[PDB]
Amino acid sequence: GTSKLKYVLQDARFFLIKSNNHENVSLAKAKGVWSTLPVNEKKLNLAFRSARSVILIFSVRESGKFQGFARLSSESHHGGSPIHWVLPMSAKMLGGVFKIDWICRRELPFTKSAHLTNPWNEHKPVKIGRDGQEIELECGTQLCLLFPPDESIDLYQVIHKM
Repeated sequence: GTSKLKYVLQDARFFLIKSNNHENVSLAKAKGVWSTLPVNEKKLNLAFRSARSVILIFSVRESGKFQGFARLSSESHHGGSPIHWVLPMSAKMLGGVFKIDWICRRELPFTKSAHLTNPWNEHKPVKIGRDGQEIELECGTQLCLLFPPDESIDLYQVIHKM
């Protein structure tokens, strides 16, 4: 192992990302991209400049689980290859596209994070939060450390982007 993972998470910022469907998380895992509404896009761009790592922790609404977590590798940018998201809307509602590097593509059930509370959301269980809710450093670090190890990922290349 967990040492390189701990290094990547050192002094990181963490954000809860809530997807309405599994399809969008599958696209994000395959293409290494995410897009959000402008309110969250602005917050994520500010955070990307502010911190050594910005971590998105993903949860599909109604799934009872997190589906993994990823590190922003860029600010949002427009005009790339269009992404066929399943919109709740139009592609014009979204902000830009963020490039992300997955750190863990394995699931974590909410039942396993019941002992973690988020001070930035009234110390409610970390699973509770609107899309874009920031997770305080200690809570977010412990949450990421709860996920099963993803032995398919090598954090060597992610470390070099820091």
